[PDB]
Amino acid sequence: IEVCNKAQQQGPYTLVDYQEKPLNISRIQIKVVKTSVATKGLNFHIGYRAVWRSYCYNGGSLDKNTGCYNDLIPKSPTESELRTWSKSQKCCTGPDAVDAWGSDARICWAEWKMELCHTAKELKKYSNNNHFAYHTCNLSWRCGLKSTHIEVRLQASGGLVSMVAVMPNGTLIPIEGTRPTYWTEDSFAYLYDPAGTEKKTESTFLWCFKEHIRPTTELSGAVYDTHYLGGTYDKNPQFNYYCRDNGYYFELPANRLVCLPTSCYKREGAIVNTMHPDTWKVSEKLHSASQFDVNNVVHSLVYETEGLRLALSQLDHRFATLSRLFNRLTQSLAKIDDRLLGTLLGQDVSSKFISPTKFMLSPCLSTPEGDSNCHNHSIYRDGRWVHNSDPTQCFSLSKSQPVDLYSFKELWLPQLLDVNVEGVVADEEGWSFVAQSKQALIDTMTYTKNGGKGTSLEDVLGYPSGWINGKLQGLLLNGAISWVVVIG
Amino acid sequence: IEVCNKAQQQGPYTLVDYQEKPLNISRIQIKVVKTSVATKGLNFHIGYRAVWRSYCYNGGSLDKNTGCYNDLIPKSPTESELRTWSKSQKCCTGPDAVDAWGSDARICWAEWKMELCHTAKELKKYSNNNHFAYHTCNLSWRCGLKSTHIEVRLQASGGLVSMVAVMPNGTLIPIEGTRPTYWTEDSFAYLYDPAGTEKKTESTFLWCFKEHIRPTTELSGAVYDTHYLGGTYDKNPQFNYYCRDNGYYFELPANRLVCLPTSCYKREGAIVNTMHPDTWKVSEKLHSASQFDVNNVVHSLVYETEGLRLALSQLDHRFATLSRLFNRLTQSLAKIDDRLLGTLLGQDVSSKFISPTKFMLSPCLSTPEGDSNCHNHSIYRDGRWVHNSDPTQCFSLSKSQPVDLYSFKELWLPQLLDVNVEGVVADEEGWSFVAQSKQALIDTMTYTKNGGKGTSLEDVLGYPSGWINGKLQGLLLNGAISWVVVIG
Amino acid sequence: IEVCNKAQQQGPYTLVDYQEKPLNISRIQIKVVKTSVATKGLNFHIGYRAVWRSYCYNGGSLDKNTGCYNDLIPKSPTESELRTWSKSQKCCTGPDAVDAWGSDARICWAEWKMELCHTAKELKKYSNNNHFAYHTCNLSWRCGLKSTHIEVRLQASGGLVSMVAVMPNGTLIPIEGTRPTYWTEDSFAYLYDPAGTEKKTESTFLWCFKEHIRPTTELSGAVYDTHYLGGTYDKNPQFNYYCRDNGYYFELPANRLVCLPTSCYKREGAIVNTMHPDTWKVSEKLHSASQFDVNNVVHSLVYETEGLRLALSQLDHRFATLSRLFNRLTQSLAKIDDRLLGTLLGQDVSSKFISPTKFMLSPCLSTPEGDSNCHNHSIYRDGRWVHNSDPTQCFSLSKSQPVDLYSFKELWLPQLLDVNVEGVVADEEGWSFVAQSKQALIDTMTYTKNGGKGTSLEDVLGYPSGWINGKLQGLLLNGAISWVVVIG
Repeated sequence: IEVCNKAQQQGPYTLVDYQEKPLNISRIQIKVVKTSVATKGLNFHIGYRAVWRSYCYNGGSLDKNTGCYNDLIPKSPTESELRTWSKSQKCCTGPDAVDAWGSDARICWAEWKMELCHTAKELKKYSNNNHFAYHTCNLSWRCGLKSTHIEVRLQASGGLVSMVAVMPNGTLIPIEGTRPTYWTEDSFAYLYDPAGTEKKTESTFLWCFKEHIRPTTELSGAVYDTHYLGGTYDKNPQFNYYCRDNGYYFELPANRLVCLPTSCYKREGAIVNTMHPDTWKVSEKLHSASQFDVNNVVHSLVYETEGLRLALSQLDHRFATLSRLFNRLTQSLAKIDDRLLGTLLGQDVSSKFISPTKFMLSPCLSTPEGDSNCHNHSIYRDGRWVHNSDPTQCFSLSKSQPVDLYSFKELWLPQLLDVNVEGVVADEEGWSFVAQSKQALIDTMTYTKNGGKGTSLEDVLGYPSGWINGKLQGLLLNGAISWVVVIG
Repeated sequence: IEVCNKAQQQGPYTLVDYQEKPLNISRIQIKVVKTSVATKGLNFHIGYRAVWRSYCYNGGSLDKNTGCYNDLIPKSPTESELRTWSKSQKCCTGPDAVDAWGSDARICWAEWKMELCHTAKELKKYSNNNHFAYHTCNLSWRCGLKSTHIEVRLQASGGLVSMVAVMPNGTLIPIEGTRPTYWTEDSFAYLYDPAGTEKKTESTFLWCFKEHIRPTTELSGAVYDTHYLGGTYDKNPQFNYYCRDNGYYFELPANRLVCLPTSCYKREGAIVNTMHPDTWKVSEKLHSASQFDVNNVVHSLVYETEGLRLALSQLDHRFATLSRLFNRLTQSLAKIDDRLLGTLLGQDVSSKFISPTKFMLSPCLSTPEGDSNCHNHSIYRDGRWVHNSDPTQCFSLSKSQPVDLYSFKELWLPQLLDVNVEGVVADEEGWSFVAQSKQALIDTMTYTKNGGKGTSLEDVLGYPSGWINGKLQGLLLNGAISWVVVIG
Repeated sequence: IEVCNKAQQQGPYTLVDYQEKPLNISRIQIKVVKTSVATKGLNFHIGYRAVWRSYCYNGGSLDKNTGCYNDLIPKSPTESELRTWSKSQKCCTGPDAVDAWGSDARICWAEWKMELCHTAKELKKYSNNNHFAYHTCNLSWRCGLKSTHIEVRLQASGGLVSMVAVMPNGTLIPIEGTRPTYWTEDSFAYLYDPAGTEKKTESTFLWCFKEHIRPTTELSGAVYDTHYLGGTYDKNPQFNYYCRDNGYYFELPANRLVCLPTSCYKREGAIVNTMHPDTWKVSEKLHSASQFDVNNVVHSLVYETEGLRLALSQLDHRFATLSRLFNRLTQSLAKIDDRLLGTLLGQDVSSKFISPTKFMLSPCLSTPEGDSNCHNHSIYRDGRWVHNSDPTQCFSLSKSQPVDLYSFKELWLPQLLDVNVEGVVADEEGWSFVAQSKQALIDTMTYTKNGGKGTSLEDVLGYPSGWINGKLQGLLLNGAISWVVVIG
């Protein structure tokens, strides 16, 4: 048994996120100039708008013809009058007046354009028609639909390489480039304005490492060196530098803008080494004559070797602490997921834990792929393949993209949806259906009861005494009464 | 709330399998000759068969004695006439004729042997008895039971060390050695034939590394070197080579067949180093006099050190990307599995997440082991220990084997089973019972209803109006009628 | 389909725990003197007790006044008479006699102290009152409440730094320091006695590594060396040693007691290097003049480099075997947990696997925090936020502590609870509610039936024929009978 219930409940705990502890093996630093939109990059680059139209002409009930257009039609232009919106930076609403008619009906039927900016202007959804044989235009010029009230979905703020300038773009679905951020906009037009967007332009050094470029030959089926076969050395060598920044390990070139997300560095070039003035003279002109003194070079190397050794040691220890917790993670999650030990072993089998240390393998084997999820007998839903009752829900299974779980650049877009906001204890779920309906199931077992004997042949059909059969017996008995009506 | 439903559904994604990116730290290559059964190794080594017998003698109803043997008896010989089956390579079916009698009854009762091969011969399951007081032999010589229509279970094709020759064996349950593969066979005999089985015998170089063998002393409680205490050097040293191949890291010996699965190399020996002609002269006769020139040796080493440093850097970065995703994997799977943080911490406790960052520890402690799953009060099934209703299902819990999750050599064998093949949306499961019966539970809650008030004292016993009690009231009332039969 | 059922069930398997395989890169050993309470440290340091009192004076029914104190009051002193309990080492129970009265009532009302030790003395829970207008003292001096019958919860046995001496403390909730172990005690007092507690005091060498301490400057925004800018060397350098022991990687100081759990070493100092007598002369006075001979130093380094290279190789291979099994672990657990790929990618989205290789992302976005789990509309329970029926169960969500999943020092304390002991197949659970009630749900679907047609308008209200309505029809019909009582 041992259902450990709650009396002496402890203090709450939190699993702290991983903090990077880079090894101290770097010896060379460069001079770079970081830039960052990110924080001081709140949202602005172009715009958004929205348009309502409501022109109508109430024909009436005799002249039934009223073919009018009270509709939610977002006429969406682009950066034409944005440099004038930049002088007001708000919602320029056109004619909010309604109920035009006849010749001067160019209020709710005219050009859907923007002239007068208001702070928090909105719509009234004009629909009132009261002019028989005349026109009732109902354009309130809808205003106000922004963001998701917290950031904006479909992208985050980043920079892109543009030879020299850093683009505030990022280019996925909806905007210039295509890039939505903190709070103005959803679509194309004008409502998108400075709220803190700048470029920090710092100056850091970016601890790094170097790599020599030695030409190679491909004689026979091997890879020699094209400097060791002939015995000649290399004049004017070239190196390649790899730098490390926050959670990032990239390759700094001579003069470019290597921007993976949101630092988008560019190099200046100072190169500050800290090994030894005589090991920085050997590893720049590698196999030359030079003037190096051995007595120092064979010293520094010793030093360096020790450091490398120590580095390995730390890694080993860390690797151990990662090789144990994983082994304990496949012994407590292999009891829930059946095909967990039938994925780590390559083959396809199903496990079954009979003992808390002993499991047993049953070979639930494999199936082909390339189908369309509608064929003779099987479909998926959650993980595998057992009975339902045929709603015919094909998906057609189009072609997919790679995601590369380790190196990730993927975000963006809404689907539908509402929020998960605050409180009132009626709102209880977990991860899936099984905690979506945990109260309902408990209610079912408790109230309905497993039903060992209670449901007494009630599951037969839909005619228990049809109610009024008993009622008609009742009426006929009531006549038996009356007593054959007191003896006729 | 926020149940994110589906309107703007994205493109399908796929998690790509891991691609190896070995570090460029190797400097020595050897000359090997790979061999591979694997692909061009389809199935063949010996055989399979199956036998039906049906000799009968219909005594009749008066002479009840009919003790005959229409049975599925697979008489299974071994490699006697296989070299003749290799001249036809098909199912040699014996006498398909039936209904023998009397003296010449040696058709369906005689030696169950194989003579005439047919392409797709099968059985008829002869059972017809029509000869009263005579014999009705019913041997169709059953033919046709092969594989699982996709590969063959119980093994895959590999090679084994046989001094010189590579065995196509692999030796687990059923065959020569014991090794079933692509498609002929299940059991012992003859039906198993060449379908593409060859040995490729390629020639690769297998990037590798070396290790020196220095003798050690055990003075006091330490481990010295038996070359540094006395100050003497080593003449004619010996090295040990470790090579790396596809997902494999093994130790190449002088002249052997080191075959871990399915490449089973063997060495020729060329040794092609790419460090320097003067560092390959120092690391072959280590502490000798030699003729090395310092000016070059202290250069190359510098080079080498840089490379090693760079290697560490890459590893560190990769390790970071593995130390974060794991930390995020124990914060979203610790809400489903209760005893997940009570396994990673050594002790036994149960977690409870009250906040999406805060969890709370309850100490569901430990139990002993060595039981037989039937004792006073607890059993297991899935993970732990709470109420059922006693079917008495002991397992007796025999002794187990180690699997060593990291280094795996384990496969093989069927249990029962059917296939999971194509379509029709009625077939919906996941991983366990909880998606085995997801439609049934939803149907239960919807149709049956939680039952707050509906089940009105119906769960009492099995006698609602016994139906005909109302019916008998009805009959007696019908007599009240007749009207006491119109006033007698 | 393919529900792989069980006919040919294999041998049971066990996932073996991780065994450490440290790399052979160490070259320096120290001389330490380990100590260990741990095994030969069974429990003892001070004590435990418990006290019952039962003095009463039965007034009766007329003189209702009986204000007496039969109570479970554990009067808990501390180490006063423990040095006398160390001469008997058992439960010293006071006066077990009861039923005192009048002036000589100092038996069950007097000082609750300990005088006479008995082997397995217990309580009788005296409550019998029989003396009207006299006193009935009922003190049995309760004895016997120890441990949890297996170890003692709230701590394990460890040592703490006390300048020189090793404390058997560990200091969490209940005892000297505060530290409970194998079996005597729960609370403060006397019952806690030697059962095998000693200190082994071994002598090991603890393979280790060194680190040089080079001063650094902070000119501009870089980190130079304060020995390379001026070109001067360092006299009398100082090193820092990092040692590795069982699953532990710590830093050994000059003369201290660095005790992380339960070895609590302290250093003696011998330093036994195995590199070369001339590389141990270069790396002690680093940039000095010395007397080193180059011809040997440039040899040993080569050797060392090879070793380091080989070490990296092994790590790489191991890292590969950890980078694959993880990738296969997020492709079979992402089908159960919805927000598993919406945690590894940083952003918040919900996955949906339509194909066994293809998944689809729906953006279930984020919520704020800092709440008290009772606000307008949402609460948690297991993982997320959907409907319940309002029990008002606020938690108030106090502040939490960090746990640092990798480096763990955290244990201790009970809550409630019972044991999970032996057998009888009625006891079946898994990890949560979903296997807490797996038999009940199956019983529900089977017995109650999904209810397509059976529940025939029975879910209306609580009045089916109110039973006796049919009964009263019956009585009135019985009068119709009697036959209007045989024609009046």
